[PDB]
Amino acid sequence: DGANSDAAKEYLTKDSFSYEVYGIIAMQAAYRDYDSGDAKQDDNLGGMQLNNESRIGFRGKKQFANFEPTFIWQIEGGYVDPSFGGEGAGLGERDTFVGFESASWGQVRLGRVLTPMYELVDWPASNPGLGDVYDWGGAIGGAKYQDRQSNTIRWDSPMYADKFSIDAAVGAGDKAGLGAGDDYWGGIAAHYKLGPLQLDAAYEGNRNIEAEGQTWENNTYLVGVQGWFENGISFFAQYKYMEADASNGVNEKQDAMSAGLMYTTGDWQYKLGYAANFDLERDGKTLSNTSDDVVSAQIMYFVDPSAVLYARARMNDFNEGLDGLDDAARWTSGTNGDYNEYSVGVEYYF
Amino acid sequence: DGANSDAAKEYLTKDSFSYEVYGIIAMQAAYRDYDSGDAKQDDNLGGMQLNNESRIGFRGKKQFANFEPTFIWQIEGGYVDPSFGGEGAGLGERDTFVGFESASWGQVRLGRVLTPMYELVDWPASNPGLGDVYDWGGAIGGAKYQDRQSNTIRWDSPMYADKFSIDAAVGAGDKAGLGAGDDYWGGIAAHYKLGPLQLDAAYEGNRNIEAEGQTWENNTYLVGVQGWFENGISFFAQYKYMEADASNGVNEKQDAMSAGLMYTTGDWQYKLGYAANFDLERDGKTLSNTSDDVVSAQIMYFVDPSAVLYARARMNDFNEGLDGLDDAARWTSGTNGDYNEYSVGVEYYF
Amino acid sequence: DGANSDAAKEYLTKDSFSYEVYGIIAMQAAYRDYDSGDAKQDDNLGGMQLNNESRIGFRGKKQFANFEPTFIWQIEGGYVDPSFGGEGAGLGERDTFVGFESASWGQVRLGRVLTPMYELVDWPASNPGLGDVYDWGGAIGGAKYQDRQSNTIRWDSPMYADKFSIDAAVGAGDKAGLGAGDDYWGGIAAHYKLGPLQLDAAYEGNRNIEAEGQTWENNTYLVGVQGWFENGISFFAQYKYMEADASNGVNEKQDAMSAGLMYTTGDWQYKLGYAANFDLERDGKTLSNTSDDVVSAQIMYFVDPSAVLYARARMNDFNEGLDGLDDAARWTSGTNGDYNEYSVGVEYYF
Ligand code: NA
Ligand code: NA
Ligand code: NA
Repeated sequence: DGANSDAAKEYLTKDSFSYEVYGIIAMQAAYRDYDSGDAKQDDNLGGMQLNNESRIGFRGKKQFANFEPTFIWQIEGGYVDPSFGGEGAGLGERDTFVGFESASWGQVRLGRVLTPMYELVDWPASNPGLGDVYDWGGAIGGAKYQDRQSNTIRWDSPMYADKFSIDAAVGAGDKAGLGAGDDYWGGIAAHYKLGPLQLDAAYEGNRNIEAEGQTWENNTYLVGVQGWFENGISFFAQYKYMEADASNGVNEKQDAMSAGLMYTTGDWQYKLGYAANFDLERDGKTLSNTSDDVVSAQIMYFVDPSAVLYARARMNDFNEGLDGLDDAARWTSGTNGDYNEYSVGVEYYF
Repeated sequence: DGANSDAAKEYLTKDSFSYEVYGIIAMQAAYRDYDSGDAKQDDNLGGMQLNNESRIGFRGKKQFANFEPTFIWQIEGGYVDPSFGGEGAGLGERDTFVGFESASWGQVRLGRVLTPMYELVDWPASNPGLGDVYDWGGAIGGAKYQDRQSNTIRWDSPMYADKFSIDAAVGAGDKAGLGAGDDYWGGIAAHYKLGPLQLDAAYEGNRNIEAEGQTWENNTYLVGVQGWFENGISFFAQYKYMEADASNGVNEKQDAMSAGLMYTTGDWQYKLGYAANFDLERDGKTLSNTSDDVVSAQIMYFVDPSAVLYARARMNDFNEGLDGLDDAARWTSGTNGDYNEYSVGVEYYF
Repeated sequence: DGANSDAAKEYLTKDSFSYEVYGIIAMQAAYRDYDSGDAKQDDNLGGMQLNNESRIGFRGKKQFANFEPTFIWQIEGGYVDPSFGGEGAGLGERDTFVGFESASWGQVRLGRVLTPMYELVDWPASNPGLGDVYDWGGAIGGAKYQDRQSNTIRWDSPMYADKFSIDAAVGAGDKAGLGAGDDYWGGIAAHYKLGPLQLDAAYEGNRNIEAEGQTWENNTYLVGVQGWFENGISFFAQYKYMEADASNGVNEKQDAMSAGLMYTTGDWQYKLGYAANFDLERDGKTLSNTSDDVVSAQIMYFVDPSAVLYARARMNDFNEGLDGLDDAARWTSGTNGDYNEYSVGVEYYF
């Protein structure tokens, strides 16, 4: 089977010991307390679990004898036993790609990577515990943005004059990737370094998204800032604007923000985070109680140059529900209900 | 996505070459002959298959600069092509955890491990071929015990005065681990070395188990012995008592045993095993023909310090059926039918 | 869990550093244009995708102290993000086995490997892009041959007098491997080296295949040739004959061919390929428009001793449909429809 069978094994010189095995060992003990309005549902979903996000991966680089841009590749396993999920993960569930790189133009990767929008949404703006609201939370129809996506080409510019860099990508959609649709997307992000700050902007457009009996276009825009100061304070903040249009003429808008403050002293780092989705608007009218917010607090200990321990507390207050354009409840991160969470954790890189 | 995104990669020192890749290569060619009472079912289930239980794993230890108890981790793949099952296994399907260790108090592991009761059930008392009866075999409602389980904290004491040790654990249940229930369990085991013998005891309690229209509590108790003598004989034996109670008042009891005899001489080891589940009792009344037994023989050759070859024959006589508390047949290891099996195998550890 | 639990870990000497990690990194950017007769189906299936056939594997060899034939094993992961498929692959999805070897009698492998017939069908005769027609393409009932199959024992003879070798195997079928049937197969292939040519023959017989309300027997025969000349031309050609019989008396025949021509000069290789299935015959009558063909072209650049780049164009014209013996459409590689494809790719071996 395959584009070239096992011809590589049979005929090419094996480039032996030209790989690296790496891993992130990550374990979070997390207790949740739900207030869904059904006591049974609250017992099911709540309680204590262990969220094992450990993963193994493989990567390398090769300078080919007859091609100047260095070849690069990586294959990264999924999380091995996350909470709310069964055990076991395959290779290639996370960032998994091939590509090429040259000083003058940066790097191009083909495969499964983060979109430029998602990379900023995820880090810094989803940490700590903010993701349910700011990563996949939201009430808009269509697809606000992809996150980690297969069938993607992505270019990462170099750092021009030590200050400026661009991330750009296009790819197939979730259905297209299975031969079941013609969804696609593109997007771009930029970063400007500036004394102690960095400025971020990003865009993502998603086309031919099918959902709720309709085809959608999405556009999503974002701005934010980040700073680190010599006194040990650092922070971030962002604003995120989301628009969608359906094939039947319906328009939808919703916006959001996320911010964090952090103080690093000696081997410690304290951190507070807040993020919010505001009420959604459909065809000019606001839908009441379609907003979400989350507050979070964290302390982290630099236990080894290669590792950290952390404790964290957070409160999610989610929206009270909406219908999509087919008269059915639209799934949101709030569908399972309001919940709080206490957790401790460890992360180690080899 | 995740508790900390890719922050570990981006900010921590990579602790390079601080891992080990290991594996157990294991292949059993096994021929089964079924006598289910349906000739078609006998052809399907019987015949020759290759039971590939090979697996790969990853593990290590790290002495963190600011924490005295040594960090330990492991991630172990599932069996790659076992009989009765499709090809392929993910990482984390087997014992997969993080933890910490200190000479004075032993070791604590968090993640996916064997329960203390299951560890003694499995080894020595399931070998060879005794598992259909004594591992997952049985007729009791609820859950007699978990086996390999995610969402588990487990403490392994040291060997106190060279003689005594304890294994203790608690964790979430099979439903809880998916946010679909509030099942949990706890258990403990102890071991006492004593001239040529070791004595074992263990317990497991499972709570909020849903099955058959009811919530169950289970309690399981076990006692056994193991011995090795200078003449090359060794053996084991165990007695296992299982009780369950349902939310509607029904009580169930069933007990069981397993024993093995071995003679080790030069590069060989001969082995006979026997295990049995006795007739089940429900609300004081015995249910006839709800018992199971199995007899097994084996010869094994120490073909290398790192490997063994073996041949094995066994005969399983399973129970004739029972209904659970919803008037539906209750699945047991006997539901598929009586069968015999001849096998040969190899196992290698690197 | 398992034939011998964790006994190997606990009692055998760990044969440390006695393994190899290897991979093939393989990425094909492929654009398809379908002409199915439904424009919607054409958009879904067509478009651009990235077909990531990268995989990781593990292998090794061990000279056991008390057994002369060297022990061999391998475990090979599946493709990590192929087109038309979700992300992620487990270990053991590809050639995964244990075995033994001796210079005087060759090698025996037990596990999951290619059938002797399929190996010749796949390579040389499915490259480049010929597979939809000549690999899994066809209209015959039953199973023309297995491809990569678990539950297989396979013997690879040595090269007798530097000229002659045999590949032979038997194993369980797709249903048998899950305890759901008594299907099996056997097959054999031979190769005769002869100045610049090699002659191939092969056979496969499949028994107790259930499909379309009937039990089938299949027999498949193949002859071909291959040559490499010092001037830089090489080629291959094959003829493949497929017969089937059903339990209700129906007979089916179909034949096929595949050929390729190659010119290798300096760092380049040009390649043209053609393959065809001819009209199928059932109970002596030909069924019109049940044939398939494909033409393909390719250029490949030997970019490094360990790697290649390539570009490729191909045109598949498939059959127009048939019914199986139950009055329902029989699935073929033409069911989705005629399509063309342009692709570029890279392959690297470490
Ligand atoms: Na996605
Ligand atoms: Na379980
Ligand atoms: Na098959």
